[PDB]
Amino acid sequence: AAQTNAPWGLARISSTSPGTSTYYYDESAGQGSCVYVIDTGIEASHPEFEGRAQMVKTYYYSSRDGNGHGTHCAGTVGSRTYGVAKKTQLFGVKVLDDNGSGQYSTIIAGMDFVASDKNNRNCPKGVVASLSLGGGYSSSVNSAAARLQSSGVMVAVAAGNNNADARNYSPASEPSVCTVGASDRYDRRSSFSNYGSVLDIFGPGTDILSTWIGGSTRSISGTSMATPHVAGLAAYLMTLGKTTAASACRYIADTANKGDLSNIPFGTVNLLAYNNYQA
Ligand SMILES: [Ca+2]
Ligand SMILES: [O]
Ligand SMILES: [O]
Ligand SMILES: [O]
Ligand SMILES: [O]
Ligand SMILES: [O]
Ligand SMILES: [Te]
Repeated sequence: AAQTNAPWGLARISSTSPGTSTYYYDESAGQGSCVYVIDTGIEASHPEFEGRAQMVKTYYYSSRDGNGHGTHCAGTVGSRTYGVAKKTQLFGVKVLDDNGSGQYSTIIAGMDFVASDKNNRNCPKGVVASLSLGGGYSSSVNSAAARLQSSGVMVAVAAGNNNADARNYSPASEPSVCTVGASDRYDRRSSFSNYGSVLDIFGPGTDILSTWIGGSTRSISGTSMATPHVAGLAAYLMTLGKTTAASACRYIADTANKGDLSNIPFGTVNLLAYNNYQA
């Protein structure tokens, strides 16, 4: 399948070169997979989600996304226009309030919620969780992310936007999950992207167009935007039967575009997420 005039990041993940504008992907499109977006919520009524999104949990007075961030990330996973995996099922877990903030205890509860809740969902092709959030190093946050991964969920987490080593942030620093840095449309490391040995992969993160609340769209930047590209890619590859939740991060690294990014510090992987789709 070909989507013309796609957002640059979608075009990038199906290309061996920067500078193109068509997204190419297998029409299976993540059907039969599930992606949990653990964030500020998802505006499931957005026409871009086509009835494939729903809220499954909140820790606050509403399950509504009163911020937009979670809706944007969900859109990059699985919206019809802005998404990588255009037929996946999207499940929202609101661990962040409408200001984008959340206690680590709530975030941990949300991760253990997903590990159990997947047993209440139909995801025959597999389960992914996208965590576009983080704070300072916490062994308990890392352990929760490790449990979620161990339970059979492909966990993708943001590296963080500190232009620093991700070793000092959580859940970025948990080795067993898929830690995602950000790149721009010219194949530069995004100015704000964290780096370091713990990164597994980069995805598009600067100037990413996606869904927003009030049935709208906008472009924003972050490792938060790179993460759902990788989560969606995992769901897509799992639907194709090419990899599994336990092995998808490694598979994505194996099959990445290699050595093509600039301003990657010595000791950080130079790997850009790539679907290797050939018509
Ligand atoms: Ca890892
Ligand atoms: O974030
Ligand atoms: O962020
Ligand atoms: O972000
Ligand atoms: O973010
Ligand atoms: O982030
Ligand atoms: Te972020």
